Amino acid sequence: APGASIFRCRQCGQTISRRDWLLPMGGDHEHVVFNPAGMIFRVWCFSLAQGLRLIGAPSGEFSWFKGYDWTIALCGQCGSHLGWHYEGGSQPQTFFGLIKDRLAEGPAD
Ligand SMILES: O=C1CC[C@H](N2C(=O)c3ccccc3C2=O)C(=O)N1
Ligand SMILES: [Zn+2]
Repeated sequence: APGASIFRCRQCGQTISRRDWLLPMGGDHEHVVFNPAGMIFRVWCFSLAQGLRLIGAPSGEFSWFKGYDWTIALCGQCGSHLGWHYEGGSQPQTFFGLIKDRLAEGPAD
């Protein structure tokens, strides 16, 4: 009965990812970053995620991960901004960077 298994959207409970899918990018699954608006994010990298809606076309502007282009990832259920999907890079080609404090962690479904 693990209690730290699944990540859900904090606002609505949509299933988003899993602890098993944490991805250590450059040696750490956690990356502390800031955007041009000065917002600090504690980003957890995941190999896979679900329940999101990726919005727009990819952009390389201000990417926190060298070689990757990003798209905003919203909760597909409630529209909460949960992070970004990264693509266009290498090893892996793609991954998700999700904002840790916008997820709730809990037992499996
Ligand atoms: O890797 C990334 C993801 C996108 C993120 N980003 C933002 O969070 C943001 C907010 C407002 C204007 C422009 C941006 C932007 O590039 C960012 O700065 N780097
Ligand atoms: Zn949600």
